[PDB]
Amino acid sequence: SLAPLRVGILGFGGLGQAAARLLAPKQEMKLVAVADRHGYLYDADGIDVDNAVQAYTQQGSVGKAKKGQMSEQSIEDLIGEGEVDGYFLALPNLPNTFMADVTRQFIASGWQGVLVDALARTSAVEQLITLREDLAQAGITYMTGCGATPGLLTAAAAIASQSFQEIHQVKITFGVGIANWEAYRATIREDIAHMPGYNVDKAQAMTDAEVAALLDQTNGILALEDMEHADDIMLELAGICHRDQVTVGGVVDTRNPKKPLSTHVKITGRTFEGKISSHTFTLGDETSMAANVCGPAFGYLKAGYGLHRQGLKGLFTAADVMPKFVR
Amino acid sequence: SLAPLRVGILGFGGLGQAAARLLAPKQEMKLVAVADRHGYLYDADGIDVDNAVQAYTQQGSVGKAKKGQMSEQSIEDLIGEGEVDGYFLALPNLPNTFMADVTRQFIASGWQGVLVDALARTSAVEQLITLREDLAQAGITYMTGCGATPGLLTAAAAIASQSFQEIHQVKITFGVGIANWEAYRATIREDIAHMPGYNVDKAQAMTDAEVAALLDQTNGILALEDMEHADDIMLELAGICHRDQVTVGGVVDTRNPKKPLSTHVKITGRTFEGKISSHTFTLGDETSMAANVCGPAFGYLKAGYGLHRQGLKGLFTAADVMPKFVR
Ligand SMILES: NC(=O)c1ccc[n+]([C@@H]2O[C@H](COP(=O)([O-])OP(=O)(O)OC[C@H]3O[C@@H](n4cnc5c(N)ncnc54)[C@H](O)[C@@H]3O)[C@@H](O)[C@H]2O)c1
Ligand SMILES: NC(=O)c1ccc[n+]([C@@H]2O[C@H](COP(=O)([O-])OP(=O)(O)OC[C@H]3O[C@@H](n4cnc5c(N)ncnc54)[C@H](O)[C@@H]3O)[C@@H](O)[C@H]2O)c1
Ligand SMILES: C[C@@H](N)[C@H](CCCCCC(=O)O)CC(=O)O
Ligand SMILES: C[C@@H](N)[C@H](CCCCCC(=O)O)CC(=O)O
Repeated sequence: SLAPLRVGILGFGGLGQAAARLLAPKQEMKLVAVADRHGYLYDADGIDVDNAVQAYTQQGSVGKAKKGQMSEQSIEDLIGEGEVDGYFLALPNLPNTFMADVTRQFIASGWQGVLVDALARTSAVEQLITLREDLAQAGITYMTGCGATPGLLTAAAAIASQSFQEIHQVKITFGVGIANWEAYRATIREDIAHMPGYNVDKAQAMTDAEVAALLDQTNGILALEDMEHADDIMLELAGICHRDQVTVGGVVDTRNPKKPLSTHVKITGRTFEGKISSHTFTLGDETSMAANVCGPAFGYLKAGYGLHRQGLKGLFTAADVMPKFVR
Repeated sequence: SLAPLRVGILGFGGLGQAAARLLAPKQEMKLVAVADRHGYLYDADGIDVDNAVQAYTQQGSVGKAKKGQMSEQSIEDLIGEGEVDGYFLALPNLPNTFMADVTRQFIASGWQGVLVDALARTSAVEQLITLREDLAQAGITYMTGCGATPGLLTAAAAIASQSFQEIHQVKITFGVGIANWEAYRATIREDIAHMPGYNVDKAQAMTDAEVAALLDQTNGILALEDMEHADDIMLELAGICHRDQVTVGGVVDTRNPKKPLSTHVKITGRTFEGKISSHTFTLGDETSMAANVCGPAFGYLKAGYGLHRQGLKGLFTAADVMPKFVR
């Protein structure tokens, strides 16, 4: 509260906006920086969040806000100008290489500090693994898969694993309730890509009408099984189990602000007594996706600052570190 | 497996013996050292666990084993002789000052490395807090409350808290099934002290007959509510909630190797959207107390080594650190 972390959000959609509302009441963390595709907003006194959302929703960028600046290289521009201790990357991974590219920008920028993502795909995370040395060398502490899943649920699994001699499966079943699907376009596009008939490239090309059409077949309900989720590699990287033992599935109701099922992770293992058993970590039906994603993200930004401060640089997952409650 | 942690166990009761069985199949960790009240056993090739248990059970000390040495200052002696990277303190906290005293021994010993306890009482932990600077200065990384509760459940709570703006309660309800109460004498004596009619001093003085008599009133079933559990201060120390928001209760069936209820922690908070909700982390009914205690203990020894290695010394709780799966 005397020396507060100055933090930025890149991307101002469902997650970016929700991140900004979540940081509003904090005293240890101050939102100084937001960027979207076409513009950015910096204010070392703290972002008027209501104004940044008004600007974004009605004029299509935060660059159109009281303090905003338009730019077709918003993040590139914001990096040089902004005195910022850590950024949350609330961005799409469209294409599957985009997060890595922005991270490359940050590496080349010379900039030092903490980065956090809520990256979902094993493949997207592997691209970030590509950069783990570069990351260390540029003096960046990078916290990857630090949302809900990956993130909170992965970390719960890493903690639960401690009871066992060998891990057998980590099963994630998530439920999401959103009032309409446009609230989290990329989240829902990235979901449709996981589906049987589809991929990343197809999902990207699809029109808002084609998405509503698909959704309409099932009354707004995406059932997703064995999705390509980075929970798998993070748990492997922590040496808890092989990625093949990690399985991620769920149900998105896109016409319903209420969760269609209780999000839970089941951790199955054999104890040193040769008994086989399962721990269950279940989320409260009234913890929203945004809460379950952005809450851990900033806890991981803080833990990441902890690590940065004792000169720890490189790539950490939600599985590797205890996030620190942000006040 | 090339460079394995050499670890010791102080105390060879229910937990100490179970610790030794748990470390048997590990390749990253080698049991080199065990101490009980009257003797100790060192063997830098690894303890024959079956022999140490035979010696203890039938001749009353591990000092009576193939390699053993009798001593009425077993731990004092074992410290000087033993090349050991980390110790698990499987000891009673009778009297409520005993853990602190042994820790003082370790401080005065000059010895460097990692210590772990499964300490249960807020008061016992406060005594260890007394020593946090001494601990740092002697070059010891000390992991306190790193069993089941405190420990695993506390850590699960710290992770679950991340979804929330404010924490309202952490409620722990534990179930324990043991075939007879003498398996974990001090555990059960420490329990009876928490009870309404009793205290530490009374519990200590009580005879094995007086304990069986008490237990016999309720057919071997201790119901315990609002116990003085260090979960409370650890969560406060991690700045997640005030100790008064943390509440620990449970049921020990002392005539039943099956859990009388499913151990769980409920974490209640308000999200940034002003919604109030609860996460639940439940343990599998076939994870034993020993598994749920010793598994996290050694995960925390390893994490503690991690911290020691980057020159981090002092007092950490299960709430402050991600334990590392031991292989
Ligand atoms: N880990 C988890 O638990 C978790 C959960 C949900 C979503 N996610 C992921 O989080 C990401 C964000 O999803 P969302 O629903 O907030 O997305 P969204 O489509 O609602 O918003 C994307 C935002 O990115 C902005 N942006 C900023 N700079 C950009 C640039 N240079 N190019 C393109 N867009 C730019 C856009 O303007 C837009 O505001 C997705 O990839 C999603 O899969 C992770
Ligand atoms: N954190 C948790 O989840 C958790 C759970 C269960 C028990 N515990 C705690 O763990 C502790 C161990 O309980 P237990 O059931 O293994 O105890 P126990 O009574 O079965 O064994 C105690 C052992 O301490 C040994 N010991 C070694 N050196 C000693 C010395 N100098 N003085 C006295 N005894 C000495 C005794 O010889 C004996 O082997 C208790 O304090 C208990 O409350 C914690
Ligand atoms: C966007 C959804 N399809 C997933 C939701 C994970 C968060 C939900 C957990 C909860 O709040 O219960 C996350 C993802 O897919 O990356
Ligand atoms: C000994 C008992 N009275 C408690 C049991 C905590 C571990 C049980 C959790 C479980 O395995 O379900 C621990 C304690 O009291 O310190």
